[PDB]
Amino acid sequence: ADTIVAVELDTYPNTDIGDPNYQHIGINIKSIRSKATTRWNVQDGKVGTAHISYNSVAKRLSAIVSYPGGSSATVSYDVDLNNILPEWVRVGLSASTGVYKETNTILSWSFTSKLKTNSTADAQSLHFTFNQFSQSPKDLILQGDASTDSDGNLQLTRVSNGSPQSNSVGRALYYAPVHVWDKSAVVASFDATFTFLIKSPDSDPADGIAFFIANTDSSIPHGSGGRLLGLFPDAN
Amino acid sequence: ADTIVAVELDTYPNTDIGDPNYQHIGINIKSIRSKATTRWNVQDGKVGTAHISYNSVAKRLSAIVSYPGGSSATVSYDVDLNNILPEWVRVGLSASTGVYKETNTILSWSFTSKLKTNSTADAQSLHFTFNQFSQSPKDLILQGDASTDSDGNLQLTRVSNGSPQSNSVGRALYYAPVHVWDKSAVVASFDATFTFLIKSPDSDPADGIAFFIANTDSSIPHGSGGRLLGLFPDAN
Amino acid sequence: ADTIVAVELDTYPNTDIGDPNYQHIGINIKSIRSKATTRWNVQDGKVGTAHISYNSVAKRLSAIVSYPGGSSATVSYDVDLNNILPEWVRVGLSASTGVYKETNTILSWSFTSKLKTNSTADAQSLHFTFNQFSQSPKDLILQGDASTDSDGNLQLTRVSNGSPQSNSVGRALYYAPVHVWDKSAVVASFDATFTFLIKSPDSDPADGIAFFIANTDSSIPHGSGGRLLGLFPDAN
Amino acid sequence: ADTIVAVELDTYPNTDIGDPNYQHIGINIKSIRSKATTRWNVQDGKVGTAHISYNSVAKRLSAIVSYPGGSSATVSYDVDLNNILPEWVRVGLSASTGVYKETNTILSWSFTSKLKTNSTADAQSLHFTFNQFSQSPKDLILQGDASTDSDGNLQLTRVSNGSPQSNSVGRALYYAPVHVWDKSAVVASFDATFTFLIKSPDSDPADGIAFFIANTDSSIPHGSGGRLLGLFPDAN
Ligand SMILES: OC[C@H]1O[C@H](Oc2c[nH]c3ccc(Br)c(Cl)c23)[C@@H](O)[C@@H](O)[C@@H]1O
Ligand SMILES: OC[C@H]1O[C@H](Oc2c[nH]c3ccc(Br)c(Cl)c23)[C@@H](O)[C@@H](O)[C@@H]1O
Ligand SMILES: OC[C@H]1O[C@H](Oc2c[nH]c3ccc(Br)c(Cl)c23)[C@@H](O)[C@@H](O)[C@@H]1O
Ligand SMILES: OC[C@H]1O[C@H](Oc2c[nH]c3ccc(Br)c(Cl)c23)[C@@H](O)[C@@H](O)[C@@H]1O
Ligand SMILES: [Ca+2]
Ligand SMILES: [Ca+2]
Ligand SMILES: [Ca+2]
Ligand SMILES: [Ca+2]
Ligand SMILES: [Mn+2]
Ligand SMILES: [Mn+2]
Ligand SMILES: [Mn+2]
Ligand SMILES: [Mn+2]
Repeated sequence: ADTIVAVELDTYPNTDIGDPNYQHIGINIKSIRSKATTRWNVQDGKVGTAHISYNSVAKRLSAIVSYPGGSSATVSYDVDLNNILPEWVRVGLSASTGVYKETNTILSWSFTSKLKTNSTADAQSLHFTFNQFSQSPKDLILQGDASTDSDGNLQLTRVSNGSPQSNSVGRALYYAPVHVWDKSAVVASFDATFTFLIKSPDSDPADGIAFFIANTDSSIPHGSGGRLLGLFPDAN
Repeated sequence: ADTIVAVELDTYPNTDIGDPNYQHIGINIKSIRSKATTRWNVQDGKVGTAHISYNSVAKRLSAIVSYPGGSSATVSYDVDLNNILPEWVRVGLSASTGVYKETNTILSWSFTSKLKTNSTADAQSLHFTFNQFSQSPKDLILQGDASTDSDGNLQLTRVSNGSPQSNSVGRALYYAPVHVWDKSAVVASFDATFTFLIKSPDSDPADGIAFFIANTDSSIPHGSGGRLLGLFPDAN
Repeated sequence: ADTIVAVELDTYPNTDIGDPNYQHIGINIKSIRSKATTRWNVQDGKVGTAHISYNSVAKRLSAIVSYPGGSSATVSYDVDLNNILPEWVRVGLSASTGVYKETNTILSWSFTSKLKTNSTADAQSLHFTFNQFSQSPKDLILQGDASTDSDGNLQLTRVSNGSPQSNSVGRALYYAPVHVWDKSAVVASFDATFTFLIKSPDSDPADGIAFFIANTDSSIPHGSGGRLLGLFPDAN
Repeated sequence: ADTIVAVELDTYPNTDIGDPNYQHIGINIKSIRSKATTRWNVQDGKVGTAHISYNSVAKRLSAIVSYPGGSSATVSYDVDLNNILPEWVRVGLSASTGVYKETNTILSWSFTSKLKTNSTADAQSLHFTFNQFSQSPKDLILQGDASTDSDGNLQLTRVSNGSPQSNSVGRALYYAPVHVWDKSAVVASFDATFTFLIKSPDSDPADGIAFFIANTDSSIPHGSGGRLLGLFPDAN
């Protein structure tokens, strides 16, 4: 199975697999059962912004999600990612729906990775930004139902004509491998931002959006729909 | 008195004011008596590199100092800087000598600050880099004995002709105020790197180099030589 | 007198001092009488975006101004700025009104400068961004009528209560000097972006907004209102 | 055949295919017969640094190559690349040897691309840096004889044990496609830097190093050794 480090924006409480009894932001380490969560309140149809950062000295993955004029929700978790992830990863977003549904629209996405080795190189770095998406994005690996629409949004899950579809899954990974640790490595860091638009006609949205880091050859696991956010093959 | 948040590379153990019994990297919050330290071994006359990062969600100031081919020393400390620092600060380096002495040469320095407010601006940012210093650096506030030499090094303490001088103090602050928190602020971060060259003809070097963040109008306090690193007026 | 290199977004044709018979973007070298212009059509009350870039090998200052869904206006001019500007400059925006008037609102501003010397340093660099302005921006030198309003816009000229005022002048310079050439310099570059909002209740707006680079101690010259854009003391 | 825009650092004069009678930096547009060149003097065994920049408003590709303490060689050429290149490209370095030989060692490489569309997005961007190369660089497409050595240099052509080999060709492309123009595009830019080490035991080195931009699926053309720099299938 894949190796997954993820930040989930979780729109639908699944109490049987560890979700708290409310919508929440979470830190996922090799499991859908978040290691930490914070209460977060979806604002139907508004543009949200998520920020994720980490560095290998501090060893603390943090995430914060906000809406305009509104107070934010943040979460943190002490973790040494370099003992978890492989040296080379891909990064991405995913989203899913189940019996309940929502738009999982990404409006923009940026990422930065830095590796600083002893000698004293500013040793290797990657920064990408998208503030909209090309109708045919050649630098994105599109998985499952993910596509870009003609407003240049990235629609991670199916929408037929304003209307989000149930039991949909989709993921976009940046085309280049990222080098996240090395043998002669002194400090590695990353920071990602994405803005997103979650809308539902139902009183209850599902299932969420996640930012995630995985083995380079990660693909959507079998059985990963709805609650498992296209990240995991099961709920362990 | 000034408000000081600093990372010290401390070359000389002052056991009467809290230094551990070895050279050490430290985190200083409003006091010379570090809140956290880690053993570090000065390599006389080699080029060292220090990295410092922080963000306001994770709330963990970390620092790591390394030399080429060598293992590093890191330190961390959980702190909410936004409850400590003012909204606007300056950033800088300082150094001092006392009865013992060393070159406090900076070879390069970069800094990044980011403030992200709710609305969803990438709201305000500053990045500067120097990989050498102009003989007359108009974007640096030079304090005390700080000057740039004709190899374009920043000599924070006095050197007359290869030879570091005792009881010297010096500081360089970047000319622009940095905006580190706001009312509508969601996350603030910074990262600094500097490379430095500490040399002594004595068996024992003193006193150290620090990176620091202070009120914009911070200046060298009276009585801040030697052990107090040009950061503090006393040892409380 | 000051040394001025500027890109003007010129809203009002002054045919007696060289303006073409239409609103226009221009390149100004030590004179209000642009060295090059291109036709540009103000869209009353829309948000515009201007981009300016230069590097010292290519020796070609270019500028382009656009509005959403609309085609842009670009201009270029072959110039060696390093033989014109001093080694250290400040950068800024200015704006003016005269008998005719407009809002000269800046919504955001970013700038980048890079100097690469032979040895092979990435030798010195500055990047700043603002996507809104602090009610009390300590890293901006505010001149004349320039102020930030409570939406965090930078109002370069006077507006009393929705309404732009006639015979107003204002400028904002970034607080730090920029190092634009050196003796051992191989290539120097800069790029600036700003977004702006020009509105008038009159059929005819005046006078314009400019991005500009000047001696560090540049201030608004006497007699520089209206057509001279707060850049020049006269029209030579 | 491939579509090639390249900057060549050309170590060996081939007078029968248009080379001037000296080592030279050149701008190549769809042909090995440079559109512009400047005299450049290889310094055997020193570390050189090359800078390349372009933007689509100015429409002027420029390049400059320097060695430490030394004066540089620059070249420029007025070209609209967006009418030449496809919307999506890859970028890379290549090098070759023939009957004469040299090390074609890259010590570091960085690239930046920016696309700014009307609406007013900072619309899409890529920045990568390498200051050394991983023994197994998963984010580089290695072609022909290109490999990384155990000092973490990128050896574009064969070296067996200090000694550069004759009739060798090699190329490294960054793994991700770059988006260089769009339909709603206002301005596109890029800047690349690389540092390199060319050494020969012969009195006469050959053949050179190039930075290049090509269709995403570009590979080494048949018959492109020696003088054609691994860029072209012939000399037209
Ligand atoms: O989209 C929300 C949820 O929908 C499904 O679970 C159900 C939520 N309400 C139900 C009602 C009936 C049945 Br059968 C099911 Cl599986 C469900 C499943 O797809 C869950 O994974 C998902 O989290
Ligand atoms: O530079 C090292 C140290 O030198 C001075 O302290 C002394 C170290 N050895 C001594 C021996 C005698 C006397 Br008096 C003094 Cl003050 C000292 C003081 O300046 C200290 O602040 C400094 O840390
Ligand atoms: O704001 C537009 C213009 O207004 C003034 O010029 C006039 C434009 N129409 C006029 C009508 C009468 C008189 Br008096 C004047 Cl000075 C003007 C002057 O302030 C000009 O500098 C400015 O460009
Ligand atoms: O490496 C330098 C040059 O070597 C070859 O050309 C020759 C240079 N001197 C020669 C002498 C004899 C013969 Br046969 C040849 Cl092909 C050559 C060819 O490989 C050229 O493409 C290359 O530019
Ligand atoms: Ca859930
Ligand atoms: Ca001490
Ligand atoms: Ca005018
Ligand atoms: Ca040749
Ligand atoms: Mn959950
Ligand atoms: Mn100490
Ligand atoms: Mn004009
Ligand atoms: Mn040639």
